[PDB]
Amino acid sequence: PWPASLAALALDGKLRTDSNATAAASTDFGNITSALPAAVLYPSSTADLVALLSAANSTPGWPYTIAFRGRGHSLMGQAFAPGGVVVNMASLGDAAAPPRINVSADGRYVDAGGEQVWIDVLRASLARGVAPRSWTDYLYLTVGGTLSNAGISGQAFRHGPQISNVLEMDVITGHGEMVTCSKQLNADLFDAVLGGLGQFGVITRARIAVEPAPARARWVRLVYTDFAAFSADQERLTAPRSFGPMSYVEGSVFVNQSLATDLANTGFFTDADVARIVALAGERNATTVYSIEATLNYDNATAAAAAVDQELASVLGTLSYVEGFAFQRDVAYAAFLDRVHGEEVALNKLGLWRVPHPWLNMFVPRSRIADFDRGVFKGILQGTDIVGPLIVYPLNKSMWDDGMSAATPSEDVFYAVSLLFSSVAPNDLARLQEQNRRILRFCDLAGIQYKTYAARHTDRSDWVRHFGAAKWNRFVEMKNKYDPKRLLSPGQDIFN
Ligand SMILES: *Cc1cc2c(cc1C)nc1c(=O)[nH]c(=O)nc-1n2C[C@H](O)[C@H](O)[C@H](O)COP(=O)(O)OP(=O)(O)OC[C@H]1O[C@@H](n2cnc3c(N)ncnc32)[C@H](O)[C@@H]1O
Ligand SMILES: *[C@@H]1O[C@H](CO)[C@@H](O[C@@H]2O[C@H](CO)[C@@H](O)[C@H](O)[C@H]2NC(C)=O)[C@H](O)[C@H]1NC(C)=O
Ligand SMILES: *[C@@H]1O[C@H](CO)[C@@H](O[C@@H]2O[C@H](CO)[C@@H](O)[C@H](O)[C@H]2NC(C)=O)[C@H](O)[C@H]1NC(C)=O
Ligand SMILES: *[C@@H]1O[C@H](CO)[C@@H](O[C@H]2O[C@H](CO)[C@@H](O)[C@H](O)[C@H]2NC(C)=O)[C@H](O)[C@H]1NC(C)=O
Ligand SMILES: O=C(NCc1ccccc1)Nc1ccnc(Cl)c1
Ligand SMILES: *[C@@H]1O[C@H](CO)[C@@H](O)[C@H](O)[C@H]1NC(C)=O
Ligand SMILES: *[C@@H]1O[C@H](CO)[C@@H](O)[C@H](O)[C@H]1NC(C)=O
Repeated sequence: PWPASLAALALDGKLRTDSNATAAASTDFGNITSALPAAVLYPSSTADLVALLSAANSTPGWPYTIAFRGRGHSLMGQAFAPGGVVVNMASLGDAAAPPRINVSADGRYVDAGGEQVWIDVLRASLARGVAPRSWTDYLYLTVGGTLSNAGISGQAFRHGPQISNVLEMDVITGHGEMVTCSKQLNADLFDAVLGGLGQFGVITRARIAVEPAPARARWVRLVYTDFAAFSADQERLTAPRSFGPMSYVEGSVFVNQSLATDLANTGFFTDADVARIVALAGERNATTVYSIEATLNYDNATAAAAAVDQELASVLGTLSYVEGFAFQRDVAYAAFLDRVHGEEVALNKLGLWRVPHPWLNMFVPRSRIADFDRGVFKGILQGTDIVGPLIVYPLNKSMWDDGMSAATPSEDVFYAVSLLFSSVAPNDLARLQEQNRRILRFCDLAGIQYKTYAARHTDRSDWVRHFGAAKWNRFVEMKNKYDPKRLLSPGQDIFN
């Protein structure tokens, strides 16, 4: 027997089973794994979400797991619902009204539907002279999707990840109950969902903190051949003083074998800059080159430009990058934030976007980053042609709420390490997948206590180690409270 509200979804054509629908919801950005769902739900309102979830909760024996597809940027099927129901979240935003993104009247925050993509949140915020303070490097991800992970970029060191910049949320638990939560109301759900990997319920609305939107960003890259100086400077730039003037701090690693190509692919360096850096590398006989990428946000004020030069000159004076290897660009704030979009378009038309992405994303404690550099950047990755950026930058644990579901290393400072390998060559995927296992194995043997990010584990012991025994028990307690039937986001392979 089908509940009335559930059948209604079928009648209205919102609950589809056609091969076209199931196929679209069976693959993701990873392009590595696939799983066809039994049906796809195209909700037009959050009421449709309650119907499905309420049905599953009241219907004994309900065999359909449910996933919430944001934009499917998951790497290993975390958004799939094998033989179940995949909710096409984007459908919640088809209606030209009511709006799915509303900047508060006081301009202190912006309400965004969970299905909304950050690029749109940005545009709707800029319209009101404000903007979220913590981003992701790529803006075509959903609010609910990044919040179910953490949401990190070069601003997280001072504003924390996106999950640390949410005032409250509307969540529909695995029981089918609509619940508004925050640090004051239903905090137990609020904390569980943030970094919760879609295990406790679906986020239909997230209240995102905003700050006055800067007009431009002074964009700089500093080059190093010495990892010690590179990491020391990234830490100096992101160390609590209150923080330094930098609005964003990230870093890149360039292996010597493909130095010129990767430097050119940054879209930042000119061929003249590339030549200088390649020469520098040879002079120092470096097998790896490092680049700090940082920005200084600022407004159109008449003195802004001059003030920026002085602030930047001052900050750079505290650093140790190779003399004369500071490279500057100055762009509109939005242009910087959406800087990766241009890369996607190019790669896609070139047929290099819709390919396997055996990406390795992890958090490495500061005390072992130098060891990671030696074993990975100067070790495992040496002797290979790298297509895709190798991103490395420090984060401050103080800006992360351990009470939430997201797991992080125990040290005060840890690095986000993102090796965005693209299986561009024919069937080069197997090598890359093996390489990532080798990197993780290297870390396990060196005793490096890392945390993976946006990655799913297929073994319970791994998820327990990921969260930590105590934090795991907490995760289970919340799972038993918000999704006892273990139906939500089975693709994470935590309870499925
Ligand atoms: C493809 C990609 C991803 C990416 C990135 C660049 C690219 C090209 N750059 C990132 C960055 O700089 N920083 C960062 O923190 N993440 C970055 N990502 C990774 C991205 O955060 C994850 O892919 C994330 O999953 C969000 O992507 P998306 O919005 O597309 O979500 P999904 O893949 O479809 O789903 C992820 C899991 O979350 C659950 N889910 C999704 N929406 C909801 C809601 N609204 N409520 C509760 N759960 C939700 C799914 O069920 C799934 O388990
Ligand atoms: C954005 O603000 C609008 C107010 O204009 C909200 O619209 C209301 O939404 C509820 C439920 O979603 C409806 O019952 C009302 O009829 C809507 N009123 C209007 C004016 O259309 C909308 O919910 C808000 N969305 C966000 C971002 O939370
Ligand atoms: C960095 O990689 C370059 C290759 O791009 C190495 O240079 C090559 O060295 C071999 C051995 O002498 C020559 O046969 C090639 O012609 C060189 N490539 C060119 C044309 O530049 C370089 O040795 C590597 N540096 C380090 C420290 O590993
Ligand atoms: C330039 O850098 C390379 C790589 O770091 C140095 O390493 C080479 O010499 C080492 C000493 O015998 C060998 O153990 C390495 O295998 C060899 N590099 C490889 C893998 O070919 C090299 O000594 C440096 N140049 C010098 C001598 O200053
Ligand atoms: O994709 C990222 N940057 C995309 C990018 C940045 C700069 C140049 C080119 C691509 N970063 C990132 C971080 C954490 N998790 C994931 Cl899955 C990805
Ligand atoms: C990977 O992408 C290609 C090209 O779109 C597609 O043909 C293939 O089915 C995808 N495989 C997976 C596992 O998604
Ligand atoms: C910054 O200046 C540019 C050009 O003068 C203008 O288009 C933009 O709207 C300004 N930013 C603000 C305050 O919106």
